[PDB]
Amino acid sequence: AGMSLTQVSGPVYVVEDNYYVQENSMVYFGAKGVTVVGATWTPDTARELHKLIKRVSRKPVLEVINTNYHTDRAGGNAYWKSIGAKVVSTRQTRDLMKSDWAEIVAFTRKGLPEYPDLPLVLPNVVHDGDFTLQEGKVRAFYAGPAHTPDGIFVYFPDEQVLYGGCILKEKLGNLSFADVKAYPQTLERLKAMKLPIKTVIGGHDSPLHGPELIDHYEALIKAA
Ligand SMILES: C[C@@H](O)[C@@H](C(=O)O)[C@@H]1NC(C([O-])O)=C(SC2Cn3cnc[n+]3C2)[C@@H]1C
Ligand SMILES: [Zn+2]
Repeated sequence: AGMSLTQVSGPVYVVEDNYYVQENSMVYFGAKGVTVVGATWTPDTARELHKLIKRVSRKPVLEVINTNYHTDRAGGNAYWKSIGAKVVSTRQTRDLMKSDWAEIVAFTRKGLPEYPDLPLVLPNVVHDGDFTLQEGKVRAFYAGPAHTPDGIFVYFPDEQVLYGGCILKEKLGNLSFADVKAYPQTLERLKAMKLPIKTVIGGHDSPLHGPELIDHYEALIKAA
């Protein structure tokens, strides 16, 4: 289908969003409500994800995290705000979105002319540091610049699942916004945290991998 939502471990689900360039995002089904990690490409793809969420749980969608300021992680924001969900990001992501949204939309449309000219929709919950949701079961952190200056990781300690949004994936992908020399330093900072990881979900290409996706991508970026 256009979008799928599949259980990875317990309350942790992976979204495969096949619109435009395939992007993978996360959903966490909590006791009081649902957290979406990555807003998906557009308001219409966000509505498609909501439809799948509502076949799994009746609990409200409480918040959606923009793991960077780009279209594939924040494009759905209009829809999520419209249904009362908070849109959550770091201060750095929010500030880059304000100044650079028009630029990323135009860049996205160069490769994907069919992609809509979406108006700016900013996060309404903004964090100055690392942060958690779902009583500490969803943990968002910054470990330096990589694919964009602002990209964050989201870790799910109970399930030992790491999501890196656009940072981790199978193919080199698009480096036009990246800090190529810092990229492996950020991945090494991440590895030095020694997080128990069983599963890494890539933000593009096939989602399900083990911890070695980090090493895979590190080696690719060091050759770029
Ligand atoms: C700058 C781009 O990077 C960004 C965009 O232009 O919106 C968005 N995120 C990527 C990325 O590398 O994470 C790309 S996805 C990347 C590019 N190619 C094309 N098809 C698959 N791959 C993965 C996507 C359009
Ligand atoms: Zn991306």
